Amino acid sequence: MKEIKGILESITGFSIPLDNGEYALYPAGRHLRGAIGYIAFNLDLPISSKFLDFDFDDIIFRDLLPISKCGKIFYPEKNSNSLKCPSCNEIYGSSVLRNIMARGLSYKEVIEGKKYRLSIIVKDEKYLNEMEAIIRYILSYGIYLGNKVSKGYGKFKIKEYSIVDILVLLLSDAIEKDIVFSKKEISSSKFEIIRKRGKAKGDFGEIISL
RNA sequence: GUUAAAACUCUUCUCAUGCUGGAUUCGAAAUUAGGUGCGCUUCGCGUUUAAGUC
Repeated sequence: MKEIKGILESITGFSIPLDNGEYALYPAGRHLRGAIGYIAFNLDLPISSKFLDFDFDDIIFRDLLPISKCGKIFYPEKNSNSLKCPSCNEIYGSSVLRNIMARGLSYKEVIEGKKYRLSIIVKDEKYLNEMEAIIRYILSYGIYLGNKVSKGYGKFKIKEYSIVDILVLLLSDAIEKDIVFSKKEISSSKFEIIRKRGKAKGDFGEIISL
């Protein structure tokens, strides 16, 4: 199940609403899966159909946790959204969230130029082959995660990526917190905000050991 | 195949008001309207009257 680990760089700042006034310091892998499925359907590819069901564990999309300055990745706090990396502290917190208003449009947004980790593990090898093609599309062109994406909010650019085979605390929340998503298909324009109750972090279902 | 898309941080408002390139310094220092040229040329103070007289 060789994987691909890369460094996402925010050329433009992002914003992602977690509802009830909540916002995220880092983008979730659900957005990476959504954008990758959109450009796979733009490529008119087989992987698009694999993405089209919104239920395909063939490739596991991990969350785009921020790569720390000296630490590897910021680890979640118990019963909190604060992110702390092991090497030093670098508490991402709510500092990157800044309130903004746009001709009456009030909302919040994240500082660009902070690094983000990426890891997509493709079990099937043919899935890996289409993964390296759509990952070359992520490498040369850009990846877009968040809301007001078409305005440009959420531009992401790969710097350092290696296709490395991948060899407990839940790094990402696993389906009680409500990680809400939607399958907004191009043909099936039905928008389904599914509020999956699940265990939060600090304790794309994935876990990270010590 | 992102709680997504769907929304231009937009409209109004002149770097403007005061302050003179002004002050000081003479176009004068040197040079003679000088050099050449005869107021010359033509025209006789002539004409008239006895030193008479007793």
